[PDB]
Amino acid sequence: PIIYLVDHQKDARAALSKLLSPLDVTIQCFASAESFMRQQISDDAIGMIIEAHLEDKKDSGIELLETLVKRGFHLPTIVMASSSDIPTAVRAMRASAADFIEKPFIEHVLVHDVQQIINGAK
Amino acid sequence: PIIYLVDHQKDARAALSKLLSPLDVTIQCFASAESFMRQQISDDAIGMIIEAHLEDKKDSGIELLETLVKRGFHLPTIVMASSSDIPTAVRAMRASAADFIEKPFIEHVLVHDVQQIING
Amino acid sequence: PIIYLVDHQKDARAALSKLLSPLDVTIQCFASAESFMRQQISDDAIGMIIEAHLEDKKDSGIELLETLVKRGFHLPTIVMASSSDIPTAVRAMRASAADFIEKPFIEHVLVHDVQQIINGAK
Repeated sequence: PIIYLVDHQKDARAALSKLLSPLDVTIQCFASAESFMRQQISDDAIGMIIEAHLEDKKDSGIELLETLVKRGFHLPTIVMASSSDIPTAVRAMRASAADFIEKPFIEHVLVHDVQQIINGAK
Repeated sequence: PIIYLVDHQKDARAALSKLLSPLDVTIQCFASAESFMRQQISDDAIGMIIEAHLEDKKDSGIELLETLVKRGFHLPTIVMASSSDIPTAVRAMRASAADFIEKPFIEHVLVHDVQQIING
Repeated sequence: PIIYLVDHQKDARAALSKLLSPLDVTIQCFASAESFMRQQISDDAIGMIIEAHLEDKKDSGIELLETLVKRGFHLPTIVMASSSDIPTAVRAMRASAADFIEKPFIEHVLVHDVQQIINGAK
């Protein structure tokens, strides 16, 4: 079981990976939408975590989600942002995000959201 | 033509530079206000883009603009900020900024302001 | 006199120590709560400066303060945080923080806070 994390913040990829390692899943990370788009989506992928504003480009992470959904890829996605206004949250939900989490986040919220994806997958 | 970019975030400098590359302009970066004050403003320079809170010191980017204005240097300046309250935006405008852009930013908004400086 | 600084951001630690160095106090830094909890609190320590969201984990720095308070340790503490809400600020004040400073911060605000700790310690 693989969950792709797309976030341009090095510390975030590090911190998030550590927090979720003791969960039954592999966290494969990407520093940008461009980098992730070169990735052959694995059949073992069950979910995704995406920073809403990749590289400080407002809503670029959500656009990535919208693009993937448009291309038929339907993986439960958790959208996260350390900066967010109401329209961004709404756009995220309309883009089918399973949840939108503001950062700094509460670890149990994230852990719970991921476990749910893990369980719903099996 | 040159546009000075003063932002303490390395990755940010790179991204903004890359984004503005296709435009008829060269971006010269500086990681801090002091680093910039060690600079004799060139005659080929037509504008600036400054992070409002350099090194987490609130409004320091705007104070740089304010001081530059007092020093006679007048270049259309785009002030950008991720963290921002109303007083900061108002200060930037009072400091003569051509625009105040919140980050995360909308790509074409920055591109448009820069092009407007180029055309000017 | 020593003032402990706990902040996961390498750049912040350097910038804050530089800014405060001129004052009559020595700043000793820590990259994490875990690392600080290993430190034997010196008798010369007169205060602390703690990032509220250590390693992106919401309120983890405030949690640290709460733990110190429960251990009978009472050193005037300045909690600092970027991107925070009311509850976080309220939680830090309840944890007995001497002050709560939003970042980006106004330089003299932090300096005056520290100067105050120095004067009240002698």
